Amino acid sequence: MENFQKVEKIGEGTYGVVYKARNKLTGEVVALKKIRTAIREISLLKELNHPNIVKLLDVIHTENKLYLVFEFLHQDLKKFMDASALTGIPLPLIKSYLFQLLQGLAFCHSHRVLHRDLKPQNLLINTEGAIKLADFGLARAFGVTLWYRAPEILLGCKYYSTAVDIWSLGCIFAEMVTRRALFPGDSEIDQLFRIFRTLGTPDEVVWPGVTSMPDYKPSFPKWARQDFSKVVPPLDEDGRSLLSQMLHYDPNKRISAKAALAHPFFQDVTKPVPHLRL
Ligand SMILES: CCn1cnc2c(Nc3cccc(Cl)c3)nc(N[C@@H]3CCCC[C@@H]3N)nc21
Repeated sequence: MENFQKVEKIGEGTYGVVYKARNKLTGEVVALKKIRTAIREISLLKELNHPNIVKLLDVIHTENKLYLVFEFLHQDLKKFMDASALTGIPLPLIKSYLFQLLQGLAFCHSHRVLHRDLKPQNLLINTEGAIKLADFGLARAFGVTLWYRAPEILLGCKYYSTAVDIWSLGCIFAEMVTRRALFPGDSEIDQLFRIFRTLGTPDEVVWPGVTSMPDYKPSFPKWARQDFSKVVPPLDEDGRSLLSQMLHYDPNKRISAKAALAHPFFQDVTKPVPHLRL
């Protein structure tokens, strides 16, 4: 830690406190995360290299405490969404952000790395219009907002697939468009029933095997499904189609990141500049 200076606290991440730090030998400004089997597997994440993934620079194990050194970005998507809530993020920028996030997820999924806990606070942005995913692979290597959790997680499935990340990103997409969280649960059951009240209570027809899930209860409220045009207005039918595919209940059938990239919603994608106030 004497290898850094002006070490300054940004705030709480998922696994510990994130600091902004300046490296001694290089003058590099980095993000240093102090975390409250895992060493080798986190170390392997130093090999991931993609424009839409926050680079993991170094892993430091000292005094039985783990420090992860990452590339530094200046803002998260939560802050940007809050700053933009008056006016809304323009559609072309939502589109660009979604496209980029999908490309990051396509890459990680193709290397068998899941996120498992995507949320606007782990999506980081810069002045050039890039958005990047922070924390891939940490949940598996290591072994609180529920708002983005997939229904198979809430129903107690033990085996996690890449579909959980698509669900979370769909929730984020909806939130960028409406300005409000899609399923802001206050408890695990409230999270599940908010999903249920919007998308309808799942059944064997739309989700084979759901009623044998660990936490499934045959006494679960039987709500009808609502229309997407009620859920994410005034999003156009391309965007509503893609979101419907990202929020399919059956994880085997939820759209993949690769397939989502091909959706007609992205035919006119561009890369706008955000106006960031730093
Ligand atoms: C470890 C990867 N990593 C790289 N750059 C960051 C980073 N930059 C940042 C700097 C100023 C304001 C904001 Cl909003 C974010 N912030 C976080 N995490 C924060 C945890 C506290 C709340 C804000 C952020 N979510 N991690 C970063």
